[PDB]
Amino acid sequence: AGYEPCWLRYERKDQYSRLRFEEIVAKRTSPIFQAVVEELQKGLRSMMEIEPQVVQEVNETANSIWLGTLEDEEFERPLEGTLVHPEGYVIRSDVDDGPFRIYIIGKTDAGVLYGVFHFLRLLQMGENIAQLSIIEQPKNRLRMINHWDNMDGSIERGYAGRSIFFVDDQFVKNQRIKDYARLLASVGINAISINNVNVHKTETKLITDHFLPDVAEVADIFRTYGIKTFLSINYASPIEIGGLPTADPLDPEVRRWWKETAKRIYQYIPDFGGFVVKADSEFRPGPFTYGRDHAEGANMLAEALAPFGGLVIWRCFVCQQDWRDRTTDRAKAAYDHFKPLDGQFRENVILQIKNGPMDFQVREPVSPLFGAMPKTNQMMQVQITQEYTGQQKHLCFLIPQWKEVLDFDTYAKGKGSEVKKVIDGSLFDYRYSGIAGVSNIGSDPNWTGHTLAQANLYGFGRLAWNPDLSAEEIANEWVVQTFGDDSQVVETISWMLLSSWRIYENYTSPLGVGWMVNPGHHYGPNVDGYEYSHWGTYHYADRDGIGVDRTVATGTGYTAQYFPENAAMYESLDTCPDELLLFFHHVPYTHRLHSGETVIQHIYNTHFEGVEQAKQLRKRWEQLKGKIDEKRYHDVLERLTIQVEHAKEWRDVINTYFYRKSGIDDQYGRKIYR
Amino acid sequence: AGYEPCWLRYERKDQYSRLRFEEIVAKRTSPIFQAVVEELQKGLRSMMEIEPQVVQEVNETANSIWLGTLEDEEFERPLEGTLVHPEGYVIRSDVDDGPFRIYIIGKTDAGVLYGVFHFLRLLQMGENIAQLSIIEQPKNRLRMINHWDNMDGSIERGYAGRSIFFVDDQFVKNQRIKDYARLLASVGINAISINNVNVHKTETKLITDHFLPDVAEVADIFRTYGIKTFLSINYASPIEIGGLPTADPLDPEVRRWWKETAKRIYQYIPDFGGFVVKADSEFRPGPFTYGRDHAEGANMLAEALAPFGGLVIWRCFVCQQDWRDRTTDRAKAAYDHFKPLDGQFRENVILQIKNGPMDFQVREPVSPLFGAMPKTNQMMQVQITQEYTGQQKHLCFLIPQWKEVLDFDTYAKGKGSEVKKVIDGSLFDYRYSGIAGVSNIGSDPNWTGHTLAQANLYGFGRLAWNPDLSAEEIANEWVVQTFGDDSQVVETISWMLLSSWRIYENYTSPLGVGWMVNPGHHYGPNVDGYEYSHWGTYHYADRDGIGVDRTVATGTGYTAQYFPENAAMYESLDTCPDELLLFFHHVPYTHRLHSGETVIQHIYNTHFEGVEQAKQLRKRWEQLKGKIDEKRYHDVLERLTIQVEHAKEWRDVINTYFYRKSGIDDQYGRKIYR
Repeated sequence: AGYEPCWLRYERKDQYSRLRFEEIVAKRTSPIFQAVVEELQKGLRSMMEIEPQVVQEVNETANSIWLGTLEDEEFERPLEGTLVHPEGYVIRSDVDDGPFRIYIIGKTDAGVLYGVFHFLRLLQMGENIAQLSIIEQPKNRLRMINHWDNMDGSIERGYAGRSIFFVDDQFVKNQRIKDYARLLASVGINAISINNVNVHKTETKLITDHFLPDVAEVADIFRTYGIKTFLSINYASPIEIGGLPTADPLDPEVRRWWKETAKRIYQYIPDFGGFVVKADSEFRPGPFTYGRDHAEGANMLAEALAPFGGLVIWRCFVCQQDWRDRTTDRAKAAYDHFKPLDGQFRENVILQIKNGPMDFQVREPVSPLFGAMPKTNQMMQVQITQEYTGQQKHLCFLIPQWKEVLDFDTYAKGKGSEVKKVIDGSLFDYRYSGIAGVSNIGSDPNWTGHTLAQANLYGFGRLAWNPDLSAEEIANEWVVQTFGDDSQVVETISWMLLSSWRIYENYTSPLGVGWMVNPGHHYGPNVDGYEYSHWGTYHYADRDGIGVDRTVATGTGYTAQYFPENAAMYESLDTCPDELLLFFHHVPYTHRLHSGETVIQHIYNTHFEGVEQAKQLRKRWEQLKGKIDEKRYHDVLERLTIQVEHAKEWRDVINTYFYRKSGIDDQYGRKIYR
Repeated sequence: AGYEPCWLRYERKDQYSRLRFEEIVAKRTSPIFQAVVEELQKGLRSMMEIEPQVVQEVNETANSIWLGTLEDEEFERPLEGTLVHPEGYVIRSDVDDGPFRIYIIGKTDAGVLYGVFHFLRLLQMGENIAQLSIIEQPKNRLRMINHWDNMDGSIERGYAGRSIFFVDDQFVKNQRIKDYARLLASVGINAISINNVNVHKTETKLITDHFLPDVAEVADIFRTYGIKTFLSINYASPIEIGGLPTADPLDPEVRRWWKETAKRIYQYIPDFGGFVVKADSEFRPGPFTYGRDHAEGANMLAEALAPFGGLVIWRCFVCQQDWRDRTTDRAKAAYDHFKPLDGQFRENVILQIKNGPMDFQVREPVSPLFGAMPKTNQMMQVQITQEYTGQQKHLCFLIPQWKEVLDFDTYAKGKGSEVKKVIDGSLFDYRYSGIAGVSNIGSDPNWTGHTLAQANLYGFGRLAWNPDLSAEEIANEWVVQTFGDDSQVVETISWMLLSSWRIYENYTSPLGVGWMVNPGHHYGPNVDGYEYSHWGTYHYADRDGIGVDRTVATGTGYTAQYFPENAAMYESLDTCPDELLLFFHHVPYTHRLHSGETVIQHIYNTHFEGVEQAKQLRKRWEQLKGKIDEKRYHDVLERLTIQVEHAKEWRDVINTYFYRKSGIDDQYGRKIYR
């Protein structure tokens, strides 16, 4: 009532698109099964207006939907016999000529849950289910959502309202949490960290008896939907709440303290997922404070969780550097610090690495760490909340970008060593690995601030489940389930989603150099915003050219962190892709791109044209008036207008800055304010 | 105990610098007199180790210090007979050949208070008082201190600790307030606003019975020291706390509400000073919200205070403008909005105008409003807290700058129309006028963050009392009273104070263009920090030149706001002073200054040399080790080292930015990072 159902609308079908089912055969009664059955009942009731009775044994003459695991089957057919993944499932229509029967067979209860959501997805999409033969197994073992929620209700980099978990340094008194779990589970998400990785005072206590009871009831809900719960922890907890004099991972007492803490947590949460950790910080002691490396820091926590089966999600966070020193390169830090530690991390430690080596910029090359540590589990994080991609004011469907990252061939083991094979664990046989996304939700009625940003959460789940899914089909699924099957609506909103990222990049930072945003809140144009800061985020634009020389020949030597094939491509000025040119080379404004445009003219072109493309997004949306409910139609239109106006600011600020510096006018004579 | 006595040290004199007094003749017993006597007793006891008995009638044979007003005198001599100002006083040694008698004669009790502090000042300075003949009358009627303290304890732009007035949305349970009052009164300050001009939720209630009792006891203390209390108010109070539907100054009920509020305040504070007001704001209704002008807005409040004798301190606050439009000029706003309203303001309304038309930058030309409104009371505000002048990390004695402003001849009535004559009311016969300073104090033990910043508070008071005092004598007075009379200490610290402003300006914004600071907190270099914002603070630096064209001939026409003499000086490229060139003209980097330096080389010169000058400040201070107590010696050294390091950052960031844009190298080949 207070919020949208997002893509789980289960809109009532017309009289010609219904199914005839009299019973739902639930072979089990576990908490997950109860949630699964409830979801099926809700979907069939809302969509088909039918209320099949729930039974535990098939009625030979009734049209039924059978739910169970291989173990509950009478005749285990070949197809389901090939299932090896615990979360895998099979859906097949009985080939008999009698009653209509749909079999949703999962390897485990979780598999049945995902199978039912898949079945419900087919119904929402209006697919013919008369002769189904489906087998699905997730590619990534860990498909996680990371929350940056604080207990005071705020969300770090949250642009969709306040936390739905906390308020006034306490837990909110849980219906929305259940619906959130339903949404996550519908797209296969099986893990979640509920609190900000930057753990503050109150949040540090989430691992104590004071809050564990509340954390436990939240975990109880997520469990019913196959979701394991994680907590971000304060490495200095032994000091702050443990009464100990040090936080040193090698200190005997500190080690004991964490083991007892883990034991305590599992008493409340038997299947606790583990800890998400950002180990050094600038205001509290961390591993480096005592001269310990990342392996020593991570392994201590891993040892505390090991007896319970917990995992340590270790943030590969390596702050000030001098803008004066062009030999130092922030982009090289992650690889330089962790690559040497390969093989020294415990088996239940997973290094969390961002898609790029900097910080979720509109475009960044792939983190060199992927493919470089065959002996260390790795998990890629992407950012669903649009910190540097429009903050849900500007539309930006991130799926296309994530696919470019996932399909990037690292050539770690020769051709066919794509990032997705690295993180799904197949390339190096990782015990634990996967993908994570920083949540883009909040208390706003539409969950994500921008109605269309719901596609990024949905899309993240889809890719996490199977990176091979196309951006086109993912967008199609989301649009149809969320706005219906009207041909124009589908084609239009899909086009909007698929073109959005490129459009936003067009009027923001050029050719992969990134940044150029206002400091602090990171929203809006400010070319020199961090140009002279100690954050190592520089473009080095001067009156003659721009770009970071990251070549081995004359620059920072960052290209060498990639395997030979990619190293050479980026190293050479003539082979380096235009879209990443300024991230790898410092070139004159007159340098001609593969597109034929000079670097400076390219800047003007994409910025002027990006705004016109944004105007098109709005125009195409306006043409759908009458085919979308008034509330959502206006919610989105308001945002698109905000986008258009801001795009004009991005366009002009950037064009003027570069005109003022280069002195080179726009080839086409468009308006550049002096 | 918890804080420094600042300049009221009253250090014990040696055996050869003492005075012989047996009695203090206090002719009156008012609260002010009791404070006055206590101060004299404290000073004489600490400095002279004597404890004269306090009596009400002179003892013909006793060495005495006589305190009283003309009315208490037996033989009213000529000198004191010339006193016309209520706060004026005379100090003279009896010319008899018998007992030693010092007469401190004031026009009113306040005059006696200021006379005693003057007498105590002479003692601290070691002046010969055997034959005194002194007459003093303050030039400015209003000598005010404005606090930006918030009730949650924070201080907007406060760099010396938390508020000494508030904490946890309440008043602090008052000894420091008394000592603060003593400090203010010692330098003649007679008015104070205790809360932030930006009035928030809790602060809005300072005008209600809930807090008035506390405000009253604070006011009681200040009264004993001749200080009138003011409150900053929320123009939208009728809505927020009055339960009214509008804040419109023309609304009959709103007008009544303010009258009743004033009446209520005076019941608690009979001599309440009035309101400090910033009338429109962006989150609450103000005069402009209802289409009313500044006169209508200010006069409504003036009418509420008029029956009680209260005054309305109206902030001349005129926010977004477009950086694209070079015809619009923020510097012109104040004059354009208020000049036309001259003569429409009630007599008890005083327009508060900043020394400059922008916002307390290291250097700004004088606000054109001074001298332009002969029919409207005007008060100049200066900023003691160093928002854009080092934030008390960098040393910056602001007295020299304030004197340049006060001595600026507006030629409003021909030669001899200096700003000081405008604000002291002599030029236009203003009923109420003066000067105000934004407080630079906080809870820090040394009150001002930087020990030497105590000189800015002291210095503000001295100038407020008599703008004709030289920066040299003011610095001398402060150094001697605060650190003693050692020849080297005096000469060194004085040199440091007197050179500090120019040094800081040398490595910050060039030739009066201002800004070039980090957005938000405003500390540190960021040349383009606000270059593309909507704040109207631009330098327009490009690859060929820099500066704002404010000329009538080709620019914004700002020069015309000054009278002919100054208008012409700034209008012409060859006569415009170098120090303000970039504020008035946009010129090529190769433009040659009166100094012979090109604009670009001047930038390099002052930035490289400014850092070397900062290093000198530290060097000269280090040479005083052993002649200053260890605590204060190290407190200051720590800050000077912080200054040196930051100056290096200012130097390099600015030099690199301009090298990158101009392409012109440093004439002397000093290190500029590419």
